[PDB]
Amino acid sequence: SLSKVLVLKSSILAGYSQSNQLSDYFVEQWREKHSADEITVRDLAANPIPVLDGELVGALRPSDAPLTPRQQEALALSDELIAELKAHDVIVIAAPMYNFNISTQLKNYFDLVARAGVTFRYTENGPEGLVTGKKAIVITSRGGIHKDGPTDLVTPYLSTFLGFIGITDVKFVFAEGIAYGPEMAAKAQSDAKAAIDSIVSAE
Amino acid sequence: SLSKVLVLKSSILAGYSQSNQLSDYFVEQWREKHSADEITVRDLAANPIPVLDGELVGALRPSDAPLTPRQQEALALSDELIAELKAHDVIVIAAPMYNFNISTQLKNYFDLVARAGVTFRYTENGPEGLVTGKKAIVITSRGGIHKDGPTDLVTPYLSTFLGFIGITDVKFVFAEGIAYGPEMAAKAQSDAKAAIDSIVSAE
Repeated sequence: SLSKVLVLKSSILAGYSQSNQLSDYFVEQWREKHSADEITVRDLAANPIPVLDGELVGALRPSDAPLTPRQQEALALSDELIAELKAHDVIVIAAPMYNFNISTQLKNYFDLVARAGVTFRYTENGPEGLVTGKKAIVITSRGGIHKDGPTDLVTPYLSTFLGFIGITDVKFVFAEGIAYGPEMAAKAQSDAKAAIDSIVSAE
Repeated sequence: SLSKVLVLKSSILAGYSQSNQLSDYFVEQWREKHSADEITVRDLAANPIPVLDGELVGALRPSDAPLTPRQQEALALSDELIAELKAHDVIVIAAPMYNFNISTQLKNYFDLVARAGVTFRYTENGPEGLVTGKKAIVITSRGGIHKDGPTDLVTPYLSTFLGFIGITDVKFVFAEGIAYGPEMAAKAQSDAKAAIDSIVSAE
């Protein structure tokens, strides 16, 4: 029952990142319960994905016409990212909330992963995700408290995007109130870790 | 009763942009009803705002320590953007939806505009927006149909962010179903223009 785990980091705070610390904790725990499982880590901040502009979007378009140097690189990077995703069973996504949105580092990743005929396709029954049979875990950190409130659009958003490409089995792990100080940050760390333990012990 | 109008473009489709076409229509109409009003246009795609990373975020932090060359530029750009925003009465925001989110070109803009002590401040009564007395209009284009549905997080998101910095008076103009073909795109153009007319004729 061994499997492959993919971990995506999108925080811009590096070593001070609350979500990266929780991600490391996740890896450590999974490694302990499953010493045979393969674990791949991609830090979207340390290894930044380019912004999707008017030129790169052309690489995502299935065409016959020649591609510019940037488009060729964007296409190669896109294929690499998608192949990586499809090659893993458990997808861990560290998604901090910045200005009520996900980090741009993660957004750039999504913009290169979503492409017709590869991660989703059109059918007479509507869109259909091609990245299937996956189990995702989102570790979303916030400075304030938004959980189950109208100011939390990151959660429903992540759920909508992941579902669109096929990833419908998504578990959320929250770490809020970080901005209130080290006391609250520690509490959030603890609560989030317990949530990770139950997930790691459940499978 | 003359005023200044700011128009922000964030589409990556350039001349093929549905939202930029509606924005131009808006400008043309406002110019007709108010020939004395000043109109400023900033294309966030043609003149791209940098991504907020671990280094630039330091420029948004009110500190005494020396700033790196990038931080100094980011800070100068941030001040310019904020001063521009505060200098106008009517803010028109072209916000296309890409992969269920706003365009990264617009996101980068927001990440440099939101900063404590400038566009918002902390008080014993909670956060408070500093960009006040403004009237905003959002022209959001979509390939599919999400209006009033659970797949539209861009609207509540834009409303949350703009409100956070003080802009609470926001009117929305939708243009959906673009992806269904030129027939629907034209219908959306027409419907959105009527909505713009009522706004321009109302004030």
